[PDB]
Amino acid sequence: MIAGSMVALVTPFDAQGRLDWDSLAKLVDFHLQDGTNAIVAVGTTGESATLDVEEHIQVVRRVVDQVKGRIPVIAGTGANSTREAVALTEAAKSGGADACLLVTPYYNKPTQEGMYQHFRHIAEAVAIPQILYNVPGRTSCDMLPETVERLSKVPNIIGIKEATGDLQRAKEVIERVGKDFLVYSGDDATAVELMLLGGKGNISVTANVAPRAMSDLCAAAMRGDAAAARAINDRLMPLHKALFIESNPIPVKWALHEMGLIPEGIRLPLTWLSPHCHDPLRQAMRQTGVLA
Amino acid sequence: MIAGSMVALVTPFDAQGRLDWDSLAKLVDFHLQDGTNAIVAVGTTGESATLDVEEHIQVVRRVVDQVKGRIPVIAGTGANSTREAVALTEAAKSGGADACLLVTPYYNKPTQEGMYQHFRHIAEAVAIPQILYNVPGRTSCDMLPETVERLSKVPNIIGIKEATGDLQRAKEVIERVGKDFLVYSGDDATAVELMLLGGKGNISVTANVAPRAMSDLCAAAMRGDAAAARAINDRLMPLHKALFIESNPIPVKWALHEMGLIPEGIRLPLTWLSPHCHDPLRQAMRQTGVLA
Repeated sequence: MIAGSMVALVTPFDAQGRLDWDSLAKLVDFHLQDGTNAIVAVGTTGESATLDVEEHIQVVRRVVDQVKGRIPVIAGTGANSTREAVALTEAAKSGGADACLLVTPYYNKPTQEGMYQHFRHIAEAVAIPQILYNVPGRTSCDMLPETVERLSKVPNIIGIKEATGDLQRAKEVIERVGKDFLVYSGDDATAVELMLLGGKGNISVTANVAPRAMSDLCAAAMRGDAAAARAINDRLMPLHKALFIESNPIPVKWALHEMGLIPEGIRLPLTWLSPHCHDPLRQAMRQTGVLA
Repeated sequence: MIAGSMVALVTPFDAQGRLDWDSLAKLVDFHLQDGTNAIVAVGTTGESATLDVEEHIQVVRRVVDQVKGRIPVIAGTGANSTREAVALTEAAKSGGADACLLVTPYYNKPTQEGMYQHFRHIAEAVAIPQILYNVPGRTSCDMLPETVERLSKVPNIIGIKEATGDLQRAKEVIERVGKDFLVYSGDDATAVELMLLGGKGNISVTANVAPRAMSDLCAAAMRGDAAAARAINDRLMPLHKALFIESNPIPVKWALHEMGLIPEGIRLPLTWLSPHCHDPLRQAMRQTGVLA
């Protein structure tokens, strides 16, 4: 029920660092108008690591407030402390969010078993749908398909955001879980193929700068237009690459500022897109029709 | 001064989840007696991830207090946010810490330029020696040697904890940094050689169960008495591997509980040592003379 083009929404800051309510509103109208199937506020792209417990609910509120029930609002709520996690989920719930995206405990290095008991605890604790998040390249830990399987049998856990970008890991998670457990792509470049395999959506980053095209990609890939889907993806590959030319979301913000959607403001330890990367990404945005 | 065998202290929890101040006192006493040179309170081994902010200071203070200043107290205060990094550090400085160990930002994966800006700021906001801690095995982020040279030259940044376990790196670093900057070991397996190369200490995990042997080992090494340094390191090798038979600090906690020093107690997501790994570890503590 939550599927398709989903935006891992960035979170606007002004040159000084403060949040820009003016810009969030626009981003939301942009994706609203352009047809994104769901918004994911306060995720990795939303710079979830550098927001106040207070800044994180405020953000969810004013997004939920504006969507106004039209499409699903998903809140990033994962901590690597289980208690810090229930805290954030509780907050996102009491924010009006519709579901939560929870990333596996980072830095921490949990065992598969610890990962399991971590997630059930949270699913038990906060009555709100929850979507797992596997992304080893950032976590340094990894939720084996064997564990996702166990998890899928828990009440309010209804999906996973699989971000290895490994298409066999997908061909496996999908094969292990029921059809009512949804597997999402967390890697834009290969999100088209994962959907062709039985995937139901792409929590995307590209979608920040080209939301319409991403709906088109997701729709065709979900019907079965394998030739149509890959043709769209092929058309967007230069962009998927460019959006990750330096750690995310550094690239996608540069993009959005260039489209005049967000100010030039990104919190440390993240920096603004270094000068080298500007013309390879400005050209991509052009080569792919989001910039003139 | 800060050098030699430094224990990365575990922070004990009773069966229900609370902090056992008795046991923390016992551990301190234990290291204080068997020859430890310093204490890294509330670090990765200290299970910082799952600690409260209040719980954080409540210990660094308690240990300092109990140390009577006989030995330096290094507090972990690294966060993946520049802001709480500065906050946590302001705390350790108030609690009475003598210097801080800060991990390179985990999960958000900075730019090298970002790391530099990260640490530099923190160094100008809190007057207190700082020790850089590098560990891509956990942070999905590697602070190159260029970035290290660059930071070594910042006023109250006095060293680095190097975990890569790659000796060639901690040979390029010693080369690049001054005579006054201090390189410490992160990897317990390779610490000895890092010191033979010009290292100044080992921020040890094994030292938890075997502080006295580690003191010795560091002495031999920093004297250039490789002959002896290695003799000890071999009789500890069984230990060095066993204590990571499962993510730190899950194993070392268990061993500590086995010696009668700390209660069974570890916070979620971390779990208790899987039965699986009980014979393997227990045997090592025997091979090693910490248990008969």
